[PDB]
Amino acid sequence: HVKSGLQIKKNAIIDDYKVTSQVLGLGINGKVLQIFNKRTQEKFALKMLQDCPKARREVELHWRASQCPHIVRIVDVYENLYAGRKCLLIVMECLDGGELFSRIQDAFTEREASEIMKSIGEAIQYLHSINIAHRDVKPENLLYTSKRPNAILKLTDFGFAKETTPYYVAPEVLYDKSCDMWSLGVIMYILLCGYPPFYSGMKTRIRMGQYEFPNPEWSEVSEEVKMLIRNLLKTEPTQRMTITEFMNHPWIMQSTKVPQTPLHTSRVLKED
Ligand SMILES: O=C1NCC2(CCNCC2)c2[nH]c(-c3ccnc(-c4ccc5c(c4)OCO5)n3)cc21
Repeated sequence: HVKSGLQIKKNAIIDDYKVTSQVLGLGINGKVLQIFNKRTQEKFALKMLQDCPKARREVELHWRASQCPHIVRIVDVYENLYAGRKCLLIVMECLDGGELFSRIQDAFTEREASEIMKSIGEAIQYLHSINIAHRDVKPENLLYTSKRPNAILKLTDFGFAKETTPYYVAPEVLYDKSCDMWSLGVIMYILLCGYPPFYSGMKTRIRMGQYEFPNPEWSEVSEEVKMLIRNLLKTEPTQRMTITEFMNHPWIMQSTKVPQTPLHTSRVLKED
């Protein structure tokens, strides 16, 4: 009930880790390069930011969200001089299980889709409960821990993350959060059929809310699931479902009762 604060080291990371050049990705702040712990031989990944009140916010918001099982753990944060300017080196747990849809791409059922959505939801539920929005919940930022079947799906990259701030008093007497709820709707839409609900012109279709549940990809999918997507992909954010309501929806709470109906998502993804 009282977790430690960010220790934030000052000594060189070259002392503790052997920094290689095997890049795991790029993105919103800087590339992620793999390192190795010199004591043991464990992997870990290194994200590299330059020190400036903004990247120093990311490390702070990530550290709070890190206590959640479905968010990448940051193992240590270093403050070093790279080249000749202040930098924040974030050391995170290794996630070599691939991206969410990279796994799916090689049966896959609605139940499996339901279970995945609960994991992503638990990360968002924790973020919102402590007043944090992710603002960039996309397929690329959702990575598995290992290749083993049973690995935990974790949310990553807090670069766009921002803080959102009697017994009878109302909540408004005390909307970046809704942004994430749209995202879950997109992720859930792609999880069920294998393609996104909007593509190309496209900018207009996203504003209008013009999408379909076409056959054959949605033929087997229930109206209960379609209506859940409708209430996540609303044009008006205040008309949109909240994370507490999402986690209390029967399709998410009882992932086990959801039938093992086969989806096209594996085959559809396979064709680029
Ligand atoms: O902050 C991050 N921003 C963006 C990405 C995810 C979207 N694609 C570009 C990199 C990212 N990925 C990671 C990350 C965190 C922990 N582990 C790994 C990782 C480790 C080994 C891997 C791997 C990913 O994929 C290949 O083998 N990546 C952090 C970030």
